[PDB]
Amino acid sequence: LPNITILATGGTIAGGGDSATKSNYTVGKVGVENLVNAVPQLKDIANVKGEQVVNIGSQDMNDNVWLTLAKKINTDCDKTDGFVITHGTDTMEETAYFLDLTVKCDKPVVMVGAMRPSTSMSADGPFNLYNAVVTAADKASANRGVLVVMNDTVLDGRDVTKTNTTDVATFKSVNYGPLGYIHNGKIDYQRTPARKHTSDTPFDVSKLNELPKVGIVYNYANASDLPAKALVDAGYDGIVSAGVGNGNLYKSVFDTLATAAKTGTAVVRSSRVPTGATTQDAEVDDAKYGFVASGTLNPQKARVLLQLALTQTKDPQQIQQIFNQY
Amino acid sequence: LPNITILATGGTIAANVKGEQVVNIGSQDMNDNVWLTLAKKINTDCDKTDGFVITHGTDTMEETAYFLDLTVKCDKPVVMVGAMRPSTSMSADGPFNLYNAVVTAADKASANRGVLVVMNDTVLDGRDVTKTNTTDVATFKSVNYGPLGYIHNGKIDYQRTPARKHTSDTPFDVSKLNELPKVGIVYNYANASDLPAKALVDAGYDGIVSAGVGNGNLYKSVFDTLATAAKTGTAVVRSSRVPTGATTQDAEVDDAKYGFVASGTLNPQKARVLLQLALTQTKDPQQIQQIFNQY
Amino acid sequence: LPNITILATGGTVEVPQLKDIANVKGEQVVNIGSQDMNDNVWLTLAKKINTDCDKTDGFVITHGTDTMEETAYFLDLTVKCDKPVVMVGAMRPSTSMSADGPFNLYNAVVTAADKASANRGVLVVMNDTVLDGRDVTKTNTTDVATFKSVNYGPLGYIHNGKIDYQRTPARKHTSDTPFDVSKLNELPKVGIVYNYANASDLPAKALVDAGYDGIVSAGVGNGNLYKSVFDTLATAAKTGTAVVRSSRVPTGATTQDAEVDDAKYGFVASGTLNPQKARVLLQLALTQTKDPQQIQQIFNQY
Amino acid sequence: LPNITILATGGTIAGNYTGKVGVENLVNAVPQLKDIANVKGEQVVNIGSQDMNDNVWLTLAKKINTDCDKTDGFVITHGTDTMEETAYFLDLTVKCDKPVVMVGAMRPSTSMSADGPFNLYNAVVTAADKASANRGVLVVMNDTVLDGRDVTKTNTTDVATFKSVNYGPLGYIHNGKIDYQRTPARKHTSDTPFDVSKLNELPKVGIVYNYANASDLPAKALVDAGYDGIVSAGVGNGNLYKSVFDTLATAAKTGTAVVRSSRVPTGATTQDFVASGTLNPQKARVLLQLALTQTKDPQQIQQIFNQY
Ligand SMILES: N[C@@H](CC(=O)O)C(=O)O
Ligand SMILES: N[C@@H](CC(=O)O)C(=O)O
Ligand SMILES: N[C@@H](CC(=O)O)C(=O)O
Ligand SMILES: N[C@@H](CC(=O)O)C(=O)O
Repeated sequence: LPNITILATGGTIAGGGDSATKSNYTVGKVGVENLVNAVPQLKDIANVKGEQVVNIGSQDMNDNVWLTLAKKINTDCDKTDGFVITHGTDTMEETAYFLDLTVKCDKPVVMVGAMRPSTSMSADGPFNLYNAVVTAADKASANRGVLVVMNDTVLDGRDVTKTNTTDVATFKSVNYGPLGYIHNGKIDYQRTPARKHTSDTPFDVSKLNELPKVGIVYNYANASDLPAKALVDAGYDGIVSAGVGNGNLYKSVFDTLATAAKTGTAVVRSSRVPTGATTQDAEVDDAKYGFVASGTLNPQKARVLLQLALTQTKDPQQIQQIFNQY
Repeated sequence: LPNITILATGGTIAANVKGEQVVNIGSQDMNDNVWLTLAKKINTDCDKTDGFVITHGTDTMEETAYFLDLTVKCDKPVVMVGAMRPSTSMSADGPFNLYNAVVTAADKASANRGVLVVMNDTVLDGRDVTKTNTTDVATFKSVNYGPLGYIHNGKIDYQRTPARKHTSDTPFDVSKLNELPKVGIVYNYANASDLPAKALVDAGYDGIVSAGVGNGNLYKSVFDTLATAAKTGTAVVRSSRVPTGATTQDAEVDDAKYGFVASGTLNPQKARVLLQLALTQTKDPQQIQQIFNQY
Repeated sequence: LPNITILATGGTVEVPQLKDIANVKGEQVVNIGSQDMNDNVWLTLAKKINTDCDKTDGFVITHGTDTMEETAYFLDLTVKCDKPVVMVGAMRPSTSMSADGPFNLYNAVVTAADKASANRGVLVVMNDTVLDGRDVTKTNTTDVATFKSVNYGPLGYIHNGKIDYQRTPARKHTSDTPFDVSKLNELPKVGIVYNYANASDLPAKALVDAGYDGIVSAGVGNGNLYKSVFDTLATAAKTGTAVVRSSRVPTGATTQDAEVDDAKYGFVASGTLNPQKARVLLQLALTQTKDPQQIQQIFNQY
Repeated sequence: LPNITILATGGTIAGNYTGKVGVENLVNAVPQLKDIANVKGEQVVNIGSQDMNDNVWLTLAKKINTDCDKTDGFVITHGTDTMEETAYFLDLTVKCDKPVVMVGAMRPSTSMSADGPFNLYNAVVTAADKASANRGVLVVMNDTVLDGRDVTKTNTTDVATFKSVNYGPLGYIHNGKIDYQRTPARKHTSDTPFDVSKLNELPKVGIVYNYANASDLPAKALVDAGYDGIVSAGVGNGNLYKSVFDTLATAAKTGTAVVRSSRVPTGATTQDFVASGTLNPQKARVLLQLALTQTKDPQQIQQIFNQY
């Protein structure tokens, strides 16, 4: 059997309530050891060994935890045969994509969480973790980048997103679909991501204790320019617009961001719309203003890529060029 | 034949049918004054026609549709439509959508269902319909409860109607209003700044909607700031950037301690519409929370 | 607490938390896997619910998942009880890791005990969602979230034991239907034939040779038929056999006024009813009429 | 400009309404095609794809394999009803790795907002994109490139009906440009063991449906015809009504190859009789038919269903 290291960070998989019944619960309490215990079967498939990195609800996830995860994995890659990262569901699409862009290990790295608390009746965490270890222990999972395993499905870290607020089936790769499905502990992979991931990115976070400041602004009718101005007034390195439709902006937000782009702030057009690309060649002429189109990357994921891109280059043409490749 | 009025407002998209251009703006520039003008326009001319089709941009159609769904006091069908392909394109989708929207607006069965959106052969309710894809002609979906009806060969097979209140069942009248209360929206994500929330609070907004993570959750910075703002009188509604499902009560956030309002299935931009309207009546979060339980 | 009866039939009789929301009574009606469901269990279930309706406040039926969407629609059309009737099952074994059965059964009782669930027809409760008996269908082969109402959506979502209902089925059900199974020991014989390239007409013709009352076609696209199958079903309709055009395609209506001249042959267009669901309405249709027009009206109204 | 050959079989793209417009009428109605490809057009048949059959399939395989060297890519206009079957058949039998794109239309050409013209335009864009080669046989519909194996018709009327419901599309078309981000892993085209080049027949494979109370007469009818194979459209995870299973067990015992598939639109029929995997019944038929051209062993047929 392979050695699988479980790096715990918290989440509802690590949450507990007051009842098998009430929905009231608190995230990120139970330790990694109690999680492993709940799934004795793992020892049929892998020698697991858990490490508690943090124990938070991932609505409080941040750069420090990310850099800690990437470095730990990069450092211990030849000490283990693969990784499972227990994580909360809310920002798991952010961390999966961050690790997808920064981990230089091509051993399987697999994230997992739970939408029902461990104390819940019919809790989903035990079986999810079991299938995460299955995925991590499977040689065929290697070299497909960072993975998210939820609801019997292997999803790539770039395109996986949280689709529903409460459904156990919430995670879906809404643009290009999953990579493979898990049935009775076996995966039939029929796909792999074509965009560059893990060991093929230029991003090196070994010597990095902080990432460039990137904020997100939302677009809607009558939208105030005050959030955009605040991120400018503070001098963020980059700003991601959660636009309307195909990455469009409300007029006052556009004005603030068009000025900021001239004065060096990286500006990325993404979209609040849950699927489909923010393309070039539509209603916004990006080259004219020095904006970047985020492609299929939703706003929280475009932020991850823009942050990493700002450690390599200011140049809008180069940043766009990164968004066309990662 | 019935009389149907087409009120044009903009968009890629550009019975006895009568046509009128009220405004012409890309819907990404939609704003309070157009909404006020548009609701006033429809309430004034309701008696003069049998139904309205409103041609509109797709980017914020789900926002206008819900605003009208809450402010129109006319029970006659009001049917919004747009188009994802330019009208000069091969296989332009606008012509058939407008046709189907007039059919919907003329059908006696469409009445009393509130403001509707007709796209890609489907009749969708103003409350649940949202834009799910940035470019697909099939983008508009009612992602939580599904469509009201399907249209084939000019006939409608209606099998659903909204239980939440709309149109003439709402108390919201904007007839003598020239402004709406200021409501902004802030995004949550890992390591998020509270600067957006701080700026709107410092500007003394009437309300802030939180595009939360998962089941309406907030980054600790943003959540400290909004809890502080909620106690200082700023209305705060927890919504979710997650495209489907409700922000509920009784999950991780104890709303009653903080004075927060759970948005339910209303996404952030739709939650903003209802908050705005609720702030013309009450400002107590507990009275606002029932508002969000009925509309 | 409401009095709630649990009728077991099998699936994947005597979950402690059930006692906090209803006084639960059980009896084992039958004991089959639902891939083997049949007319006799449907008649039994319907007569059972109609006789005991006044002895209880509502019903929960445990059922296998494979044909739950068929029994739900049949009960939807034959149960004359307006009180809540809720079907539930599980996609993972009860001994499974993260078994879904316990929380599904809990939420079903929550639904059967909610007075707001009455007058909405027969209901399917799976994966925190309340689904109408007509539109609900199994969409994935293994997913716990398999059951969806794929044309018109759910009636409500269940959270923290509370149901926020926002919809109710417009089509007729329960006490608004003419179908009465109380007098019948058997149902008209209706079979289903599949369409695909180079499709054989042997399966349809075998049904005609056995003298079936009706035949449902799972057609291609908008109810279309391979040439030999349509020759075969044209011949059946000529001899008086009812023919309903449905579709193998998983969502959308089989419409009239399309590629097939239904009134010429006497065919019926199934609307959004998928093949196995159209068989239900046609069997019940045939207890009331054999006229193709009357049957089209029924597929339009229920 | 690339040389693109269009092979017309009919369908609503060429067809309440009645395949009757010619290939050259479809090509001539999209003059924009002249600015992306030199279009060459041939009429294989002109039928509704509800009437698609083995003969047309054998002819299309043979035409593409024979003329592969003479053009740069192929677009096959086709009815939408069985386009998902023809595409998988070609996916498994054409030995040409140049782009092969199938396309149809859900609205008649005279309909307003008719989807045909832009679909065809996008089909030719895709067939001219050299990046489309080595991806297998493709279906291009509603701005989306879909692998021939997973694509299926999901709605009876929707212009957006075609979807790769288990693993998703290969690419999206925006302003005449494809961003490919996936390719199929299961083997296809020149990587398959099947040669139909000298066949005028295919083995006989039928499909029987499962439901409550289900009659065994359709399966028996196919056992009585001596079919080479039967695909079961089972309930849930490939399960069978009792009486149908009894007859298929009889068929299997006497040499008929039996594949379990599912009437359920998404997800695999698992092992744990041949298990169909994510292949729906009409796709299972295609592969089973081809498998019976080289073996009758159930066990060797399963290996085939695990590779293609
Ligand atoms: N706090 C949320 C989100 C998270 O932990 O990521 C949960 O319970 O899952
Ligand atoms: N983006 C423009 C045009 C369109 O998408 O319809 C608008 O919303 O008005
Ligand atoms: N075995 C599955 C399917 C069935 O029994 O029909 C269940 O019990 O739910
Ligand atoms: N009956 C037609 C339907 C279509 O083309 O849309 C066909 O498949 O040929």
